[PDB]
Amino acid sequence: MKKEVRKVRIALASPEKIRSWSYGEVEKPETINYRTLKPERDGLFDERIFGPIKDVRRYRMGHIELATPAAHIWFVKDVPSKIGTLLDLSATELEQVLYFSKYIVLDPKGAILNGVPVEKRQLLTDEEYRELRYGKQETYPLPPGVDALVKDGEEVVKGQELAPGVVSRLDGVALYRFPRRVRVEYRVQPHMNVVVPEGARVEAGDKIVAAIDPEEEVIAEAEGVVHLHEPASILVVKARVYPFEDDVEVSTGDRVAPGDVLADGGKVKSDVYGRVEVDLVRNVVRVVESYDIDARMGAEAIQQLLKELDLEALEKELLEEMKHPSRARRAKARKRLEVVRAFLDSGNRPEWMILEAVPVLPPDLRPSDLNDLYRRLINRNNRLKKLLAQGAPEIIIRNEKRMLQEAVDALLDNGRRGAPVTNPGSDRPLRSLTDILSGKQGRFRQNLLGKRVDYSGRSVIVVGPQLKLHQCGLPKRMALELFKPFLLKKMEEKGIAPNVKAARRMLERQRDIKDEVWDALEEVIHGKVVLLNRAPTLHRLGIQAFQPVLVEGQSIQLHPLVCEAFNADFDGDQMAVHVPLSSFAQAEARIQMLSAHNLLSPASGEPLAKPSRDIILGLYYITQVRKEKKGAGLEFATPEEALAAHERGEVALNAPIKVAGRETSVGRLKYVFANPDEALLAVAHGIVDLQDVVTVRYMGKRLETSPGRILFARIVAEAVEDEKVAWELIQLDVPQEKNSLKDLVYQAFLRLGMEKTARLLDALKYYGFTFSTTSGITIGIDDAVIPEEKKQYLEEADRKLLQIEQAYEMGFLTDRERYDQILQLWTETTEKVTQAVFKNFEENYPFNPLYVMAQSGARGNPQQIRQLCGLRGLMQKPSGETFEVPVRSSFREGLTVLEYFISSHGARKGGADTALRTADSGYLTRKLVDVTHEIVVREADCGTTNYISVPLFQPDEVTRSLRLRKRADIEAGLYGRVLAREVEVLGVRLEEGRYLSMDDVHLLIKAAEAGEIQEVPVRSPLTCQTRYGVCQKCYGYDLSMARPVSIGEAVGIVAAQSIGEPGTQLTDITQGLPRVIELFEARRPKAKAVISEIDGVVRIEETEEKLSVFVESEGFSKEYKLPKEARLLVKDGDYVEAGQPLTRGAIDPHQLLEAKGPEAVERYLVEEIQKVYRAQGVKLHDKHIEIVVRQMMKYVEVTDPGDSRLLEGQVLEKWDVEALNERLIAEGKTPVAWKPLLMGVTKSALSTKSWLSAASFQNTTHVLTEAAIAGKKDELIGLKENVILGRLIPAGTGSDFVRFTQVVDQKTLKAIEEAR
DNA sequence: CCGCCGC
RNA sequence: GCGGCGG
Ligand SMILES: [Mg+2]
Ligand SMILES: [Zn+2]
Repeated sequence: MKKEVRKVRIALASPEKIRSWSYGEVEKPETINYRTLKPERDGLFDERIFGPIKDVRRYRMGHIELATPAAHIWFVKDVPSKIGTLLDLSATELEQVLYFSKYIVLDPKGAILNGVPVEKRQLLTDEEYRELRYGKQETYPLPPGVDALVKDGEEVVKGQELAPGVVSRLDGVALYRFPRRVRVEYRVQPHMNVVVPEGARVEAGDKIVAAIDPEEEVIAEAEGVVHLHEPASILVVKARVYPFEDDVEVSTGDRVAPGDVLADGGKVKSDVYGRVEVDLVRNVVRVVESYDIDARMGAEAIQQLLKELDLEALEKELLEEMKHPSRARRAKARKRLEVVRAFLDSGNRPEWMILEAVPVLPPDLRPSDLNDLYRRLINRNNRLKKLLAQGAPEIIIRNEKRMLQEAVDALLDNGRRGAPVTNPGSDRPLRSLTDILSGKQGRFRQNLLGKRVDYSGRSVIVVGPQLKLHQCGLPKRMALELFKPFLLKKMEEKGIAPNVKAARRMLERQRDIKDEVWDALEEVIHGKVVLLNRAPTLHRLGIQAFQPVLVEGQSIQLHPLVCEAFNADFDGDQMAVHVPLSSFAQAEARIQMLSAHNLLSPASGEPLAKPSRDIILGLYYITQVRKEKKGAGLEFATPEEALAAHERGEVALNAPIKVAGRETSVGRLKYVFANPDEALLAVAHGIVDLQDVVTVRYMGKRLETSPGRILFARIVAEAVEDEKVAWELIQLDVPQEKNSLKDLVYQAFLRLGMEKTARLLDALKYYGFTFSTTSGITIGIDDAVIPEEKKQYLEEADRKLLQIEQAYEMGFLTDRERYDQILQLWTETTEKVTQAVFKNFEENYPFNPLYVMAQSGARGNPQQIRQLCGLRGLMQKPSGETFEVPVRSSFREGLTVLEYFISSHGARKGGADTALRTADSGYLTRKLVDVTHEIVVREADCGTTNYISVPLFQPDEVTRSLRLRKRADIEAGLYGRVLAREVEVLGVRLEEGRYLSMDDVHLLIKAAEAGEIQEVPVRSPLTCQTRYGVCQKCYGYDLSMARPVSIGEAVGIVAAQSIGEPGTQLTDITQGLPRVIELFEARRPKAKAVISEIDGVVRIEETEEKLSVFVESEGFSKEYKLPKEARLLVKDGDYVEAGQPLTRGAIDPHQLLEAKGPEAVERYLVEEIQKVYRAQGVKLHDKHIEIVVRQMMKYVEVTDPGDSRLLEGQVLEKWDVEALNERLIAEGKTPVAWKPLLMGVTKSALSTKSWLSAASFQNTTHVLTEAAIAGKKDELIGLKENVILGRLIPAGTGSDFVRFTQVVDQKTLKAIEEAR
């Protein structure tokens, strides 16, 4: 029935749906009422609209029905106005003009021009809209007793002086009201009225003007004409004049258009649209330029526009505009077409971009900030409803819509336009909905950045020698609290307590609880495990799971071998501990997370459970053999009187129990041990020391090895029961060094299994330690022995220094030469003394404490040893130039005053370096994670076989000469890989797909030595077909384990980690972290080296303030300008492939991508990256640098369209889907030509397809804005995005591959058949 | 990087 | 957010 949430979708909200999720409508602004905490009704906190205040309430919504529309600030103020782009109004300036309603908008038709044709959609000032839209008859009053220079309705021109002090502003028709005077070529009082029109012809019998007094009223005479001159005032009308001779039309006030009849039948017709004024004072019909029109205001004006905009229409319109016009206008349309598409495409239409119904967030979600703003809206939205039914005066209506539109923006996003402040008290912007979603600590960034855990604890860690990697020492007292609930129950299970509350009080104040509470706890923890965490959590091993074994005190006992995993020593470091609550959590915790199960490092296939100093120390001292004094003749190799004599000479004081006597030193002649045990007992009785050379009969051979060695054999053969397989993997021919053991571990892992190895580790751990204590090794000032030759070599070098001095005091050597030669003097002299001290220990004190420590993988480093016994000699000055004088002393002897001071400089520079390099906070582990945090393993052997050939030989360093890449590096590229195609090499058939093990990579190397293979066909992430993910055959052998990678493993992570941790130690040409940042980030490095874009041969032109390297061949040469200060190493003559270093130093990815191609950029990056870690000791598998780098080119540009336009940057694979189904399923081969794009790691992240993820880093506004328009459906895949859901991650156990697995019992299975 | 201690 | 220490 109910279904797992697999897809999430963001779409626009229909006002109908707003009512849909809605429960009641908040109708009033009453926050809190004192009388009863009980909510005051129908404001915000009412319970019907949201729900019951007592014991699903904070899950319902209410809506406020806005009077006149307002809009979403999110869709209007985002950089690219989603509405401004779509509608085509000024994208950023025009909107604001009418969004609040101050300015006007236009509709169906205007035929008249203010000066230009009618504006289909534009807006004009109210004065001008009123002037011609509704017409504009404009008056011009006149001073009393003043005559005019224009008649009744005489045509007037704009700017003319109607009188001395008055002038007109418009052309059209100038109306005159009254004749205070009239001229008559052959004065009218208030009650007088002119019967005669404009300059009308007159006759004698014709009354002109009349009034009340029939007596003395204007009476015509002999041919008079009319010229009226004294108008009280003149009102000008924006109208045309149409004189008529006979009749007229409908009436004065009606509307007319061009053509419509005015008078005299169909003779005098109108020419413009306008109102009618049938004036008979001039016997003419003026049609004022005033026809109706329509237009609305503010959020309302766009609401209309949006509703009519027929996407389809503009879609087609843009289609034409797009591919036909020059790049200047086509580009604008293109960006405009996507939006249009998005809407139509997804369906959910754009008209909703307007707010008419503001959805109210639930009452329990917000217990204050947002409420103050909600009240504002409510108020104005309400004050407005009232201001509409009471009386609607315009100026107020608008002024109100404004404020309203402002408020609606507040609750959504404050600041975009001014900032709202709670009245006097704090000039602080009230946190609006947007502010609550973005920012460093917002809500989208909340689900990811982290938080504190229940069932946690932390304490100081202490070493627990006896403890096995399996377990961990945890303080009972801590466990008590940690496992409190689990304990309570078990308490009732056992009579200790009657109920839970009782068990609790029982632990509330009581001091011990003795054995019984303890018996219970220790019982509850039985097989459960907890996790442990170390300070900076760098790699997956930063947290391991252990079985807790309760202990006394405060500290937490940790296993020694895991001390390497978590960078953790015992000088006070503290670790945190957690508890897996779910039986599922517990499972994974102890299965795939326990310590003993994660032996190998995800970084390199090398072990991480490597025995450390102490263990090694012990193990070595016990396997070493001794050599003494050869008093004489060592020939028993043949004489029998040599067995007897040399054996009695031994009984004497002449021949030692360990003499250089080829076949056998008397030491072997004397003691011959049958059974293996036989040997050790003799030891235990004092006959033989462990380190003595004796003879011993083993399974099938008479072996000449010491007790110690043999004992070691047993220990291992005991750790793992298969005794034969034991000696098959150990070498008792040399003392056990950190490496001989390293390799033993690794071998054991591959050979006997995981857990069995764990057993051996503990084994070694135990013995190593014991033997360590009894061996009797300690340091004493005399233990640091100074070589007798030191006094020699220093003297030899000293005199030698005088020669160099006398040589300059003569003038032979330059000031510089002097210096360089002296350094050389010491640089060699010091190295001389180095091997000397060691030579003295090797020959005279084989068992020197200081020495033995160093040799054995235990502790100490050759370079250090030298600072004790030999001498630390060259310490550099402040800047960098090393000192001229060396530090002649050793630490054994008193390091002198100055020598110390001088040495100081270096120690300080090193400290500074460790600072800024440490605090970088695994910055790279951060960015790496950002671009690989979505990579996971879900598959079925991806079918696409496009492989990467791993090179077995390295080019030039000394010059052109093919070499065999170092053992290390070759491993790095081939270990745990899967062969793309089969390859017969030295007699063996290495099938296809086979995952080449270490041995198999040794083979290939040994073969390259002979000369049978130069490259290697192998599967890799760099060429995986699975869009989002990588499959089994492509990733490879590496796992925490050694067998092939299990599908469902968070490789993205794992790779990011393995690359980040190391970054902590990477502090002309420039490198280190910066080279790593420069490399992951496609950039133009300091020392750029001009790559050759054309592949031909080379030729130069010497000197001349500039040199020039020219790649020329068929007909053209790509000119390369190499500054007079550049270092070029390709010479006048031979060939140069595309993207080959023409200059010396670093290279620029972009260029190299263009010239050579992608398969080269990738391989460049990978290797150029490794280059730094390699030189820093770090050994990480190429796999990981690959996974990352691949993502750096998962996007490509478009040059030949089919669906979307060609200026886009979209996911590479998403195009392999389009092209595949455009040629395959649906015909019409519209090839989608693209261009591979090398985006930077950071930008790859930035623009990562899923919106959820974007909402996290960049800007939450833009991200959601765009994802809004195109109803985006976030296909839930990737750790980040799915983290927010709070759902099980798509990786790990969440792996779609196994998240669904069923367990049954043959009893219930046949039982389902019983149901059938 | 995480943990604490204090205006 | 400022200062001090620890890994
Ligand atoms: Mg430490
Ligand atoms: Zn693949």
